[PDB]
Amino acid sequence: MAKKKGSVVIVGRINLSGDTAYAQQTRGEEGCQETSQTGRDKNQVEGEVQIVSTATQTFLATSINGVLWTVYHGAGTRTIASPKGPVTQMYTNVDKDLVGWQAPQGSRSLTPCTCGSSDLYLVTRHADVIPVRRRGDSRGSLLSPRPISYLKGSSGGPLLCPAGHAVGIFRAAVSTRGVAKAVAFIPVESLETTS
Ligand SMILES: COc1ccc2nc(C)c(O[C@@H]3C[C@H]4C(=O)N[C@]5(C(=O)NS(=O)(=O)C6(C)CC6)C[C@H]5/C=C\CCCCC[C@H](NC(=O)OC5CCC5)C(=O)N4C3)nc2c1
Ligand SMILES: [Zn+2]
Repeated sequence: MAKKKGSVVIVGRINLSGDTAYAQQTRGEEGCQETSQTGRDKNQVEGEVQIVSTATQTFLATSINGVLWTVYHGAGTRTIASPKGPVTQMYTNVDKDLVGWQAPQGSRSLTPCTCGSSDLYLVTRHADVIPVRRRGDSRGSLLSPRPISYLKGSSGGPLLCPAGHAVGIFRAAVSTRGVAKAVAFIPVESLETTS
């Protein structure tokens, strides 16, 4: 009676600004650990897709409509570190595997897709842009299957339409013999409802 869980910490981003997609690290392991305990993150934030970490897990978080969204199975109910201290979740929905905080100052938000397109692109934490054919409200198939190892740590990352709109938030992978054939995601409409 007489410990607390730490904050989620932004430790990098996936840069989608130019011709090449690439990951950038903005904070190393030691600063991440310290920032998770204090909840105080003075680092400038840029971009749409953040790489985030706890003391024990790393994954992604994506800004859509002024909210930084990620997965409950990564973040739990944790605060996120910010320049003025830990920030409490604005959205929590374990039934959707979904949490969200106010988007960080300096971030850019993706626009929710209204295209109705089924030709999607999943952005991973290694800056791979993986073609995915939409197969349902919350599922899509990989055009080129690959070991689940390549998707591990990319929950909270976006599925994008051809125009660069957000279609969904990656939450789970479907595999056979360790080979990822399909993905599950929180559809942007389910976020817009929550919103
Ligand atoms: C605790 O409260 C909770 C509320 C709701 C909730 N809802 C979920 C659907 C869920 O699923 C868990 C975690 C994800 C996961 O691993 N998410 C990815 C990821 O990368 N996580 S991660 O590494 O970033 C991490 C763990 C740091 C955060 C994206 C995957 C990548 C690789 C898969 C590895 C083998 C795993 C294959 C699984 N398959 C699958 O479950 O499929 C089924 C869904 C319908 C069929 C799978 O994907 N999960 C198993 N847990 C919860 C928990
Ligand atoms: Zn679109």
